Amino acid sequence: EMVDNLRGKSGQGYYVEMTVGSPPQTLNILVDTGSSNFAVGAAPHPFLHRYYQRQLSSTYRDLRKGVYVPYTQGKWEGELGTDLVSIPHGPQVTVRANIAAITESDKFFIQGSNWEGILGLAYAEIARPDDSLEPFFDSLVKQTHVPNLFSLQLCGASVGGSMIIGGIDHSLYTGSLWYTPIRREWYYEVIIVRVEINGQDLKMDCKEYNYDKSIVDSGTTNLRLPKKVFEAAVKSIKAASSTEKFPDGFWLGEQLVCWQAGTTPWNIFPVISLYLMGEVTQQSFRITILPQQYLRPVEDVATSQDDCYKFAISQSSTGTVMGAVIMEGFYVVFDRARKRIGFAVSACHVHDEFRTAAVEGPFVTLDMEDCGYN
Ligand SMILES: CCc1cn2c3c(cc(C(=O)N[C@@H](Cc4ccccc4)[C@H](O)CNCc4cccc(C(F)(F)F)c4)cc13)N(C)S(=O)(=O)CC2
Repeated sequence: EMVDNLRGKSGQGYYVEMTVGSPPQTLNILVDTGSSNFAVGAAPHPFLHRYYQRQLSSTYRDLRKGVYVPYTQGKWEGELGTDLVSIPHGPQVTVRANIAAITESDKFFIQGSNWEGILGLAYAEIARPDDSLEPFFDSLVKQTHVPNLFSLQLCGASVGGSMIIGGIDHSLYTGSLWYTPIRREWYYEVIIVRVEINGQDLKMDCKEYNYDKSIVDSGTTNLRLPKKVFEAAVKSIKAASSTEKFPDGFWLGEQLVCWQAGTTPWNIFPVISLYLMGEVTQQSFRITILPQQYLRPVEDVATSQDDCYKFAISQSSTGTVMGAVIMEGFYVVFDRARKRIGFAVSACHVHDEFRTAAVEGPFVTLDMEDCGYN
């Protein structure tokens, strides 16, 4: 019943069906582990197929307080209230939850996207206007018997996946689940201890990988890297792929790269390995990212004599973001109860006949350094 409860469009997030209000109003809601506010369109907008109509809900309560949330991409403002909320293809429960009713927005809603709101699944510490605004998942756990854990299987124009609330579905992964500690409960903050491209260590002090934090963020498309790390990674991927020369704009995500249909030279692009801090001192495991993940297909019938891609690795001034292109093809367990994130190869894993995405360990390092930036 919870399997295949996510849909989406490539590059535009993954969403789950929800209802708000009494009687229930059905909305599609983007699943975002990178923020902590539940917010829904609540006024007409050119890109909204539908919106929350507070006047039609008998259970709506105005909190008489406005709220503004600026993401990396897009921003919105709205009015806080509470109302009853369900998830038709999740646990059969009804929870009263905080809801920001979006009345104004800028570059938030996406033309043709199919979602009308966002579900911030991270912790209260980053909720706006402040941490007293209890996030949705906290309310769900407090009000029901749902275990304090959820798991995401994001699959690679239309895409799909599963959000399993309150548990782990073993049919969605193979091999072992490897856990990395949640360093601080605000974002889902983790620690990267090593980065390799084409098996070659980037050779930086490991704190650079976590400047100034590293997070797991289903609401962000790309792998985003601190400038120093980004520049080193791009240099190494360029070197690996030097049999072909792409315009500088491709590497900056400003331009597509296109090949005749069916002829994408996957083999010239390297595998990227991200080593995550283990649960035991100086131990780690790695997740390996194939080019089928970090070259994001851009669907466009106009260009359809070709396969065209955007480089889905980009620069960040706010730390590492392991976004959707990293999560796709892994089964990712947000084990809040035990303050850890689990990774396993998912049933929808990425692979060709030569290489496959992997989650593998353990690895040991002799270096005693804490890789946390703070
Ligand atoms: C999913 C649309 C999309 C496409 N991109 C990008 C993008 C960043 C976001 C992003 O900011 N995602 C938000 C949620 C979201 C926003 C707009 C549309 C859909 C989803 C995440 O919440 C960001 N998580 C970290 C963060 C940053 C600032 C403030 C907050 C907080 F906590 F909400 F205040 C969280 C979405 C997106 N990048 C700039 S990018 O490098 O991945 C390339 C393109």
